Amino acid sequence: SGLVPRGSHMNSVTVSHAPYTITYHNDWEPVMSQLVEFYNEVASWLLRDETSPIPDKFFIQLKQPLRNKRVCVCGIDPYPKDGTGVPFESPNFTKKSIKEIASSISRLTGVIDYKGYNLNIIDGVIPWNYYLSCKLGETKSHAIYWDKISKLLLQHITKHVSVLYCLGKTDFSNIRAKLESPVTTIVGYHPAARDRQFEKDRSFEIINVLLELDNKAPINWAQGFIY
Amino acid sequence: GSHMNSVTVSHAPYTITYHNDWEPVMSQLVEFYNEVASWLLRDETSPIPDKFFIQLKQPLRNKRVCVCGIDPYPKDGTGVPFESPNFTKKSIKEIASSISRLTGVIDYKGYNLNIIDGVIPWNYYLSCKLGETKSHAIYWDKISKLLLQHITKHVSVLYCLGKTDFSNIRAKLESPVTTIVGYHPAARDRQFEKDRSFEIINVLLELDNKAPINWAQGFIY
Repeated sequence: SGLVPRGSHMNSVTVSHAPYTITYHNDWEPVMSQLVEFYNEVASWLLRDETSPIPDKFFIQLKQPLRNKRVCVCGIDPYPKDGTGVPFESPNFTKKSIKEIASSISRLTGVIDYKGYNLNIIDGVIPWNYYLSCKLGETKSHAIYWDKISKLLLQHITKHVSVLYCLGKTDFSNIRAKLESPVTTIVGYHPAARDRQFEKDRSFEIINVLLELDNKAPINWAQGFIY
Repeated sequence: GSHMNSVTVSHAPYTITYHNDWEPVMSQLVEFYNEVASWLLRDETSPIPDKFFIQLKQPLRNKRVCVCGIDPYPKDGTGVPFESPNFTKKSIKEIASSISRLTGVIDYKGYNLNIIDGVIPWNYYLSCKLGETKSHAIYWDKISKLLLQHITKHVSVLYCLGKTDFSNIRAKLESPVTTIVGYHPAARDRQFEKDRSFEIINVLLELDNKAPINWAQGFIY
């Protein structure tokens, strides 16, 4: 209020294929020249098929600052269909993962009435997709293309966040992301997994415990609720 | 989709590669260019014919501001509007100075409007006879209207540099769009209006609920 936005923290790079221009918050600058090289190597293979999300939305999460992030909530790749470029986001609130996440937070907070939930509007949380695209309707089908980019980006995230929360024990097998320093990590169940309500609920609960051990402020998960 | 297409024309450069966002005007452009090309290629041009249309390789879907000068540099035009690889041309140095004064960037070696997210720099006429500004208005006439009309369907703000340069252009758009006609970058003693004309583009974008331009993305260090 009073200051006119001028995007002073937003940089951009050119790449050889769609989306041709990647814009990104300054906090990502240390990895972008490597990302450009990797993406130019592989973009041809990626763009052959219809993807979730569309190529113009591959990189929009890089607009998010990292210096104000203390939790990363990470799934393996986008929704097989209707990915928006924002991890876990479902505008019409139909995808099973974000509905299950909302139910968990509802049980943890006591919030009963809501119409949606979005991990991307929570102070201190960056929601993340390890792989930034999938072939339309086929989960993890673009693992081989994103491989080195995914390691690069996750490694950069874990230099900023205090807690990394991975969703899907099977999904995150063998990713080999070489982190530079060990970071507090929880590998929990997939949000759409069956019969593990208690452990899904409790996985979110422990994150704030872990943050306080690190002398970091808790997450207010209720900020994600859409009314 | 988002990819490159191609069309053939009867004269040099014989083939025009373009981003698919331009597809709706390409058959009309071919017809128009074949009509005029012979008269056009008689003279040495800026840029060379192989670079007439390379700016059509830009997407429009990710563009919200068009910065538009009337035609290419009298000499050394690259096909990228305003671009000067050795940073010698007056207009881009003046633009760079404005942006330097707006943003506070002190040290830089160059500036390019073509590397800024959301900006498509543009030349109304895509060529001039070598050494003579506006020499090819007659040839580009209908094409220039066709392309600018198409650009303003995508961008939210159109910024034309040169009040006299753009007098009687008559390019008449299908639907009005937010436009600003400022002074030529090399104009004398109008630093405050030149600096301010860039500043208010972000104000206008905010009104349209569009993301601001970071003009500092143009600097080359």
